[PDB]
Amino acid sequence: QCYHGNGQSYRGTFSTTVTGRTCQSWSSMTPHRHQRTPENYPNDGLTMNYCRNPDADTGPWCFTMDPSIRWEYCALTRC
Ligand SMILES: O=C(O)CCC1CCNCC1
Repeated sequence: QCYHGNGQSYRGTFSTTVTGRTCQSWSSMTPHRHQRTPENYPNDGLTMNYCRNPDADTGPWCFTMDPSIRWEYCALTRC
């Protein structure tokens, strides 16, 4: 599955990182405490634990459910 451009506007349901880790939900502070929440960023599609690029990175990403890995890019290709 692919994303367009830098993935900022990707709104798909992929939730797996490039190392096979599972994305943390954006609204959750567990395991990673963060500020990129749908409450703060209501228009970036920060739904469940779906891969997103709300901060002008270069591809969709997420905080990971591994407490030792803050975040990773998602295992998506560029369209
Ligand atoms: O630690 C955080 O809150 C975010 C770290 C990076 C998330 C991926 N894009 C660059 C910043």
